[PDB]
Amino acid sequence: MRIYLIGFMCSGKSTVGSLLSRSLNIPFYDVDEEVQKREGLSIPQIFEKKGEAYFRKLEFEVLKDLSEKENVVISTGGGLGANEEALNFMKSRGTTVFIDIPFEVFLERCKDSKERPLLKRPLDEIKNLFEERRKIYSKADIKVKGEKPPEEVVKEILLSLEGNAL
Repeated sequence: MRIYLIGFMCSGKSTVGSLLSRSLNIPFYDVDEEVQKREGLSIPQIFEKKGEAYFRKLEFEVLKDLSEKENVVISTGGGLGANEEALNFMKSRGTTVFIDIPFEVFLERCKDSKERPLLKRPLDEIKNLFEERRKIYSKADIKVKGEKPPEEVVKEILLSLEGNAL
């Protein structure tokens, strides 16, 4: 079984993913972390040395490679999860799970590429992107409330997975 976690960077994908993989006895992997370890460069460092196109294509490649495993929980980056092609690929391999957080939570927890708190960046700079990426995230097989503590979100996912895929 392949389980994909999608949503904004500050939605707890990585943490919930680990807890989830532990309760299902399957390995956990985070695309961005794998992309960096493979290139030996930080994400920022990546679109610098190499263009972003090279990064956007790299993370998709990494996603596919990770998806060779039949049992695994894979957390995705903000953009990758908002990539419909990558999202459709994910559905053809397993269950996609959108850990949804409201705009106010996003604003207080997330940061931009320069690690600056979004709560201090101009609003118009990120409101449209949040609204648009969320429209793609919503296309997920399963959607759970990510405002809750990580352990509670895991129970939500498990309960959803249980009544599922019969």
